[PDB]
Amino acid sequence: ATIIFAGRSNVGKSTLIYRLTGKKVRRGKRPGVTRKIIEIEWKNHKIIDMPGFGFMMGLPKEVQERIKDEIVHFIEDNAKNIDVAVLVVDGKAAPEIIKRWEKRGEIPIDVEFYQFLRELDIPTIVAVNKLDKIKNVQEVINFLAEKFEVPLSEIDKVFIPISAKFGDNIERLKNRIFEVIRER
Ligand SMILES: Nc1nc2c(ncn2[C@@H]2O[C@H](COP(=O)(O)OP(=O)(O)O)[C@@H](O)[C@H]2O)c(=O)[nH]1
Repeated sequence: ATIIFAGRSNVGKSTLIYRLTGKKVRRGKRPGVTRKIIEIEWKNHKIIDMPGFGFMMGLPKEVQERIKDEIVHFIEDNAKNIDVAVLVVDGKAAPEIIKRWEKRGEIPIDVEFYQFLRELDIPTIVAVNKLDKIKNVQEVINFLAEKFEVPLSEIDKVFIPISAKFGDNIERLKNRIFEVIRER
């Protein structure tokens, strides 16, 4: 199966991919891949990893938009060959970023992207990372579910809190990914 990973920069996506696969990606061995899509062999499956969305110092905002366009085009073009998507979010930061963006009338990246995947009928699991920094995870997940337009009945199927840093619930996230792939 093919699994795409996506998320804003610094949410812990490359760390999560390493916890899941034992393969270090985006650590510099390969320079010039910072703004590119990479493929990872995960036993007999394939992970296609999108460059992180959003701001990164040194990354001009025009290049930021270009990257986002490239990710959109790849996922639109390969949608029929994508079995499941994992959107990695930073559980501590995401709700507060969503609130400040809505205040100024902009659509938060996380919300925009999860809703985009839904328009494409791609089953999506949200890895709510950095659980070790989150004092009320249920509250965070309930907030994100309302902003992402996720039905109450589907919250526990969609939102999986983990700590890629310490390993918390990584096996549960792996089980979910494979369960979604099979159920598909
Ligand atoms: N506290 C905490 N920090 C994390 C976790 N996962 C990743 N990080 C930290 O978040 C930063 C970015 O992680 P990285 O995997 O390089 O992010 P990416 O840009 O989304 O690939 C780092 O300093 C990681 O140590 C986590 O679960 N908990």
